[PDB]
Amino acid sequence: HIVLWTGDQELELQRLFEEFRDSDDVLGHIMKNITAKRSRARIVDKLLALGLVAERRELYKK
Repeated sequence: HIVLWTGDQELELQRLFEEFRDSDDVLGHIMKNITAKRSRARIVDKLLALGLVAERRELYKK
């Protein structure tokens, strides 16, 4: 794996998150669509660090 994000990798993460956030497996759809190898837990932490979600439970809303 890698653990840092280039500017373009961050923008890609955001586009995929925006698309898949209402699915039942947002992280799975993100991971299927990025080329870099990354762990699920690190991607979750990056979504939090960017403020795309404010806390973990927002990744799976009712």
